[PDB]
Order: sequence, then structure tokens, then C-alpha cells
Amino acid sequence: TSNVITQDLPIPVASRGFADIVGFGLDGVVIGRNAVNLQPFLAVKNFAQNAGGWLTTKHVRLIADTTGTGKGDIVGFGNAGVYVSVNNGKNTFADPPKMVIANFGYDAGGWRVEKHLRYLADIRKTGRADIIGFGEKGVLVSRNNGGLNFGPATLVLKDFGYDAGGWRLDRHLRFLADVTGNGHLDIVGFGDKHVFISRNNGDGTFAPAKSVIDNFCIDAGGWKIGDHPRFVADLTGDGTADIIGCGKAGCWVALNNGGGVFGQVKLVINDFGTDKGWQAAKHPRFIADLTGNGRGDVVGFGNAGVYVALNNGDGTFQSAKLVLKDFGVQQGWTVSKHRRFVVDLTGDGCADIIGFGEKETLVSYNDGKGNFGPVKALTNDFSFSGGKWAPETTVCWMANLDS
Amino acid sequence: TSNVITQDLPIPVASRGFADIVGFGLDGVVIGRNAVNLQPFLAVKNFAQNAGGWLTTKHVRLIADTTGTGKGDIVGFGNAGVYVSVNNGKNTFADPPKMVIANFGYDAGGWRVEKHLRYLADIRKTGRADIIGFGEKGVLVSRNNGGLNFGPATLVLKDFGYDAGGWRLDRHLRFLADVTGNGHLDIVGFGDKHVFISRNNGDGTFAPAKSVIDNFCIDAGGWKIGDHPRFVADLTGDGTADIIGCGKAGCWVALNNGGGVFGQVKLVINDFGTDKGWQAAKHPRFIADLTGNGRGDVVGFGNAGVYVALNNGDGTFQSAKLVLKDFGVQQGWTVSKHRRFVVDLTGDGCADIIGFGEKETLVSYNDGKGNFGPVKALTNDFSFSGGKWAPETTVCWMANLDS
Ligand SMILES: CC(=O)N[C@@H]1[C@@H](O)[C@H](O)[C@@H](CO)O[C@H]1O
Ligand SMILES: CC(=O)N[C@@H]1[C@@H](O)[C@H](O)[C@@H](CO)O[C@H]1O
Ligand SMILES: CC(=O)N[C@@H]1[C@@H](O)[C@H](O)[C@@H](CO)O[C@H]1O
Ligand SMILES: CC(=O)N[C@@H]1[C@@H](O)[C@H](O)[C@@H](CO)O[C@H]1O
Ligand SMILES: CC(=O)N[C@@H]1[C@@H](O)[C@H](O)[C@@H](CO)O[C@H]1O
Ligand SMILES: CC(=O)N[C@@H]1[C@@H](O)[C@H](O)[C@@H](CO)O[C@H]1O
Ligand SMILES: CC(=O)N[C@@H]1[C@@H](O)[C@H](O)[C@@H](CO)O[C@H]1O
Ligand SMILES: CC(=O)N[C@@H]1[C@@H](O)[C@H](O)[C@@H](CO)O[C@H]1O
Ligand SMILES: CC(=O)N[C@@H]1[C@@H](O)[C@H](O)[C@@H](CO)O[C@H]1O
Ligand SMILES: CC(=O)N[C@@H]1[C@@H](O)[C@H](O)[C@@H](CO)O[C@H]1O
Ligand SMILES: CC(=O)N[C@@H]1[C@@H](O)[C@H](O)[C@@H](CO)O[C@H]1O
Repeated sequence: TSNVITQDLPIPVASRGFADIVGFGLDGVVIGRNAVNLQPFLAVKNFAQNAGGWLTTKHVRLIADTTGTGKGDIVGFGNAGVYVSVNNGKNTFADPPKMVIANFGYDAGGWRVEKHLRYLADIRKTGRADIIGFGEKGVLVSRNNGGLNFGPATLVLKDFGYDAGGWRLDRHLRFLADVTGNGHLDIVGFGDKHVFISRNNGDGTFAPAKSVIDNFCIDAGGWKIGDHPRFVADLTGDGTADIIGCGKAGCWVALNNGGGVFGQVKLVINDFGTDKGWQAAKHPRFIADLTGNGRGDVVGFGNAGVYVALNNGDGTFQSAKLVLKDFGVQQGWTVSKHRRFVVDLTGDGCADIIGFGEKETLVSYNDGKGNFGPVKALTNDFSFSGGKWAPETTVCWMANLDS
Repeated sequence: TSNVITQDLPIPVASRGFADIVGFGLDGVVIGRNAVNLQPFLAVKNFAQNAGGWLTTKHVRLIADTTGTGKGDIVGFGNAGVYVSVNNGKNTFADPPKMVIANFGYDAGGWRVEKHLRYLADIRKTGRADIIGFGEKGVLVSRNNGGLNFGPATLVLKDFGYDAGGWRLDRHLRFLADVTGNGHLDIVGFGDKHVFISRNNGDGTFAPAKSVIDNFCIDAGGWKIGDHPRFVADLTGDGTADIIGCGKAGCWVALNNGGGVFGQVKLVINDFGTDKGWQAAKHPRFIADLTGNGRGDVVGFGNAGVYVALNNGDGTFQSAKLVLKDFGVQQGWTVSKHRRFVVDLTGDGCADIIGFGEKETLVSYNDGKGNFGPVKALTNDFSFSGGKWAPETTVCWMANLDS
């Protein structure tokens, strides 16, 4: 398994553990701790549409451990900078939050959701998350120096920027993933003609980009942003991140075989591709371990419901099959109104299914083998409801509040 | 609130948090992680009646953080010494476990459940647990030197031991509690004629015993082990442990000044004592914060049900009253078959009620003011299920696996 950060899933969730619900709703942050008696509570009256003036169009809202206690904190990139509400480890979050650095904000540094990416990750393997942003002139890192002291925002690499050179959210992808196995997140960029790796130097800097694959890109295979989603994930169990994507004809995989260098692209699954009806606008696909393997499996929310193809263990896959007649288009699920995730909720290393639906937060549990049990309702909260939880003005994530 | 270690409750549980179930069953350690879909899993095939030859009459089985990751490990004092299964932070524990010191065991130092006490505590406040034993010649300490290296068992104090001067499990009480207010756990011992305290110096050693109270003892006020239970708990909210006991006429307390000097011994509740029918054999009593204000409240499982008396905040109390018609003698609950605990299950700092009954593990939830809702079944698991979970051959504890 690898700890991986993408654009669509910027909060890493443990392959084996009990994912918690974090909702940035209209009136504040609402926590649904994974627990025997689920009870959402308004934890912080901030970070919200109607409390603090937070907008999905201008701001980024996340969870990460900023103090090192192993407890996840609320983190938001607002106007004047980054704001942190600390988790005190006794189920209470600081309110009001503290502004921890005057950078990475809409007014401080001119960060834009339409041009730039902002991530939180422990890239120095020190137990706290640093701030890393793919900004204008390239990658800017701010080191987390303990007790909410964030060092200067610093240009550590003159690449992968909107203006260094030409990186666009409508053409390219930029992820963090350990492609070498040293436990440090490296940079993976899908550019125009090459997947590039920028290795992690261990000290908050990354080395210059090196081309590793001549596929999976807008001008190298014809891979378009929405239509052909791409992923980084350990598909072999060697602890290093491989590459997999859903094309036209199905799922192509490039296996990592040199601690950061890649084998040739192969079609491993005859499905999940546009050729079989899969559409950016309708059918989210994911990579998750559904078998406790340490290897990633393919999960797709299709028309009739949930499809899955299981990794044998070596990056080859069993045929796709329907495992659950729910959470698909048939049952009213839409990308505009609802959220779906594939995360372990039961600590068995076998990812489960959670959907924030029309009126209910629904779930189906992995039987521990990649099959799923009946759809159960967790709570009325976090659902679209009118929508009190519209994606336009709210944000829901799964996250392990205990690391 | 003050973290405390007692003979009945050697494992500290968070007053605000989500306590997990840990059962040392017939076939191994069964983990019951506090989560939305409680799914007990056989975590380690050891530490058990029929896996490792672990017997309730010879051995001690606990949960403590022995590595400093904040994740509770499985620790057991067996025949040849102390064995640990490390918790890796992803809900898996090493199996088999490994021996970390050939001492403090039935055949390694002649340790006896009938004569000695063995505890795991972070007495040096270094983030991981030392081994503390009250043995033959006094208090033996083994320093957790990291990475499962443990220093030689060293006699740190010639007192509180079976042969120094004559401490007896049928006459006396030995607890760990921070009474002095310096954040370190002190030895609190109820001897013949006095309650003694031994100040934790901070370095792995303990100052000589000092008499602080002429009461609460077998030869000071007529306090008997079975019939008149005693506790240490923060009753005033200053983070400093006070003393409270269920006597004949009710509950008596002596309050801590904040630095280990104790005030008068006074009667604060007219109930919970032998005079009102409370018996060692039938009616377990606890101190837990049922209102989330950081001061301990009294809870007793009597004949008709659960009785409670609420702390005003300063060691004075409201009247006792019955809050729930269950978990009592009349409903079949017996010490010989069943387990009852009062712990926060929901993260609101208000202790809830959980009982391992004849056929089910049942729960009643605190409403946040010390009242309790309808009784719900959490699972068939961990219940007596005759006699899959008999107390003669199995051990159930509550604990916070994630700290
Ligand atoms: C979107 C944004 O930045 N909102 C912040 C709010 O969270 C914060 O509490 C306040 C500081 O007083 O400033 C507001 O502008
Ligand atoms: C979007 C972006 O890159 N903003 C950066 C800002 O964080 C930095 O402080 C400043 C000076 O180096 O340069 C800006 O371009
Ligand atoms: C959008 C894109 O792919 N840009 C890449 C750039 O990141 C990299 O530095 C360079 C290596 O020559 O190749 C460029 O064209
Ligand atoms: C978009 C979608 O749901 N595609 C599925 C395809 O993956 C599957 O192979 C087939 C089952 O026969 O049915 C199609 O509808
Ligand atoms: C869009 C949505 O939420 N669809 C759900 C469906 O998944 C579920 O099977 C059903 C019964 O709970 O309720 C529907 O509303
Ligand atoms: C009660 C006891 O000590 N049992 C231990 C067991 O935990 C261990 O796995 C085994 C192998 O060394 O040795 C046994 O004696
Ligand atoms: C029960 C007990 O105290 N046993 C101890 C043993 O742990 C220690 O190793 C030895 C030498 O100090 O002395 C014994 O009395
Ligand atoms: C059982 C008991 O109380 N023993 C105590 C001993 O621990 C203490 O060191 C001494 C102080 O004078 O008094 C003894 O009687
Ligand atoms: C076991 C018990 O209740 N003993 C108490 C004693 O603590 C108290 O000092 C005394 C006052 O007269 O009354 C006794 O009954
Ligand atoms: C052991 C027991 O249940 N004793 C209770 C006592 O605490 C209570 O004050 C009284 C009146 O409700 O009823 C007694 O039987
Ligand atoms: C000892 C025991 O488990 N007693 C329970 C009782 O508390 C519960 O109210 C009832 C209904 O579930 O079932 C009894 O057997």
C-alpha cells in the first residue's frame, strides 16, 4: 500500500481503518466520528458558506495533522491565509481557528482554485503535514515547524506551475505519491506528452522533473481530463505507487518496476472505459483495496450500480462484475448533488461504500472479500436535502481523525 | 479529570472519547473497535485460555502504549515474562507477540496474582509505559528504554510490598494517581492505619512513603476490602486526584488541596454503602464523569438498577437517584458471569453504560446531563454465551486503542 494524494481525493484515507465523516456545511464544520452511535455535531462555527464567508469557488478546505499528535485538524485556505482549528484529542476542535501563515490564500499570494493546487502532506516524514502548493512559478512549500509555526512559503522547484511551465487543470494532473518506497511522497505530473516524476529530496525540496511514461496524457494516448480518469496507487504490494487509468477500451496500467521508473502500459481490464458507457459526467471510478491485499482494486459506480474488478496481487485483474445494485445512476445518484467514496469504515482493510445521497447518508459494507451487504442508512445528515448540503456551497470528506 | 490506575481498573479510559472493547477470549485477543458497524475480529491468536495457556488465575493481560506511537499495544504478564503484540497503527497487532523482559512472570520472579500487583504506566512522562510491580520487597520498576528494550527490574522503593511492610491484597489498596499536581503518577496506598502517598520524583523513582490521611483503612475507620470500596478520582476538576470511598453510611471523601495535602474526611452522599444494602458480591460501584464537567460522579449497579449521584463541581453532590431500570441484580446481572463498565462511548465527555450480559453486549447512552436512554443491543459478541466469555477463562476490558 501507498499513501496517495490526488486532485479529487486530496485527503489520504487509511486502507485499513475507520474513516470519519467531515462535513463543511453551511453553518460550520460538522463531524461524524465513526462510532457505535453516530451523532454529527457542529464542531466549529467557521469554514462555512454562512460562517466565515468560505466559498468553494475561492477557498480550499481540508483535514490533516498539523501538530503531530496523530489527531486530524481542520485546515482552510481562506483569503488572508491558512486557518487551523486544532483537534485537542478529546473530541473538541479550537473555535475560533488560528491563522497560521499569511500565504496560500486568495488575497495572500493570489492563489486561485482555477489555476493552482494546494495540498497538506507530511513530506519530510516528521509526523506533521507541511503545506505544498502548485502555484504560479512552480511548487511552493511551507515547512511545518511545530506548534503551528509555518516557515516561509518557498519556491522549491520551478516546474509544475501554471506559469512553469504551462500546467493547466483542464489538460494535466498533479498528484503526490511515494514512487520510490522510501516513505516520502514524490511528485507525479501528467503533462502534455509525458508522465513526469519529481523525486522527494527529503528536506522539503523536490528534484527536477524526469519523464517516465509516454502515455496517459492529453497528447500521449489522447487522455482527456474528465473522460479518462487516472490514478496512482500500489497495485503490486511492493509499497511503491503504480499508475492506472480508465481509457476508451478499458483500464490501462503502468507498473512501477524501478523505484520510480515504469514498465510498459497494458490493458488489464476490459471495462470502466468510455467504450462501455462510462462517462465523466455520471460514473465516478475509484481505486481502493477491497480485499485487504495491500493492492488496489477497481471500483466503478456505473448505470445499474457498483462494478468491481479485483487485482490478483501482481497488477493483473479479474474480470469486472456488478456487486451491488445501488449507488449508480439508476438509483438517482448524480455527480451534481451527491458524494460517493470507497473507504474502509470497519478496520478490516477491505474498503466499504459510503454515499451522501438525496435524503440519507447510505452505506454498504464489504464482506471482507469484495462483496457487499445490504444498503444501510447511517444518518439523515450530510445528505443533499434541498440542498442543505449542495456541493456548490458545502464540502464533504472522509478522513481518519485518528492517525 | 485525572488519569488513574487502580487494582480493579488498571487501564485508564479517556473521560471524553470513544472507548473500544478489548476481549481476551478463548481463542485470542478479540478487538471490538468503537465504530458504526461494530465488527469484532480475532486480532492475535495468543494471550488466551486456548491460545498460549493464559489463565486468569496466573496471568495479567492489559492494553498500554509500549512504543510511544499513541496506539495501545497488547501486553501480557505470562509464565516466562512480559509479552507484547505491537499495534502498528493500522488496526493490526503483531502475532505471535514477543518477550520484552524475562521478569514479572509466574515463573520469572515468582509473581502471583494473590500477592502482587502489576501495572503499566507512563510514570516518567516520556510517552510510553514503564512496568511497575508491587512485589515481595517493595516497588519494582523496569524502564521502557524504547524499541521494546526494557531495563532490569529494579527495586525503586522498599515499601508497599508483600514483605515490606506486609501489604496484603485482602487488607490494603495500591493505586497510581497524580495527587501532587506535577503531571506524574504517584503511589497511593491504603495501608493499616493510614493512606500513604509516595511522591513520583519524575526520574523513574519514588520518594519515601508519607502518611496523609488517618482513615479509609482496615484499622482506620473500619474499611474492609470487599465491603467498602475506595477510589481515587478528580472530584474538584483541578487535574489532581482526590480520594472517595463507599463506607457504611454512604460515600466519604477527603479532598486534595491541589498539592497532595488532604482535607477532612466527610460524608457527601448518604447512599451506596453497606447500610443501604450495597454488597461486594452483587453491586459494583464506579466513579465516572457523567456530566462532562471534569469531576467524577458516583454510579452504582444496585438491586433494581443504576443509581447515580452527581458532583456539583467541588466534591459536594446532589442526592442519589435511580436513572435506569437495568444492569442490576433484578435483571439477572451477576459478577460471576457478567461485566459492567461506565465509560464515554460517544465523545461528549459524559460516561455511558455498557454491560456484557447473558446473551448480549448491551448499552445505554448518556443524554449529556447524566440521564440514560433505552437499552440497546450492540452485539451478541463478548456476552457470556455460556461460557464462551466466562470470567473464569476470559477477560474483557474497555480501552482507547487510539490516543
Ligand atoms: C474565507 C475567509 O477567509 N474567512 C475568514 C474567517 O474564517 C475568519 O474567521 C476571519 C478572521 O477574522 O476572516 C474571514 O475572512
Ligand atoms: C499563486 C502563487 O504562486 N503565489 C505566490 C506566493 O505564494 C508567493 O509568496 C509570491 C512571492 O514568491 O509569489 C506568488 O506568485
Ligand atoms: C505541460 C507539460 O507537460 N510541461 C512539461 C514540463 O513540466 C517539463 O519541465 C518539460 C520537460 O522538458 O516538459 C514540459 O513540456
Ligand atoms: C456505464 C456502465 O454501467 N457500463 C456497464 C459495463 O461496465 C458492464 O460491462 C455492462 C454489464 O453487462 O453494463 C454496462 O452498462
Ligand atoms: C439518490 C439516492 O439517495 N438514492 C437512494 C438509493 O440509493 C436508496 O437505495 C434508496 C433507499 O434508501 O433511497 C434512494 O433515495
Ligand atoms: C502464558 C504464557 O506465558 N504463554 C506463552 C505464550 O504467550 C507464548 O506465545 C509462548 C511462546 O514463547 O510461550 C508461552 O508460554
Ligand atoms: C515477586 C517479586 O518481587 N519478584 C522479584 C523479581 O522480580 C526480582 O527479579 C528478584 C530480584 O530482585 O526479586 C524477586 O523478589
Ligand atoms: C501495611 C502498612 O500500612 N504498612 C506500613 C508500611 O508500608 C510503612 O512503611 C510504615 C510507615 O511507618 O508503616 C507500616 O505499617
Ligand atoms: C467504613 C466507614 O464507613 N467508616 C467511617 C469512617 O470513615 C468515619 O471516619 C467515621 C466517622 O464517625 O464513621 C465510620 O463509619
Ligand atoms: C443496593 C441497592 O440497590 N440499594 C438501594 C439504595 O441505594 C437506595 O437508596 C434505596 C432507595 O431507592 O433502595 C436500596 O435498595
Ligand atoms: C444478565 C443479562 O444479560 N440481562 C439482560 C437484561 O439486562 C436485559 O434487559 C434483557 C433484555 O435484553 O435481557 C436480559 O438477559
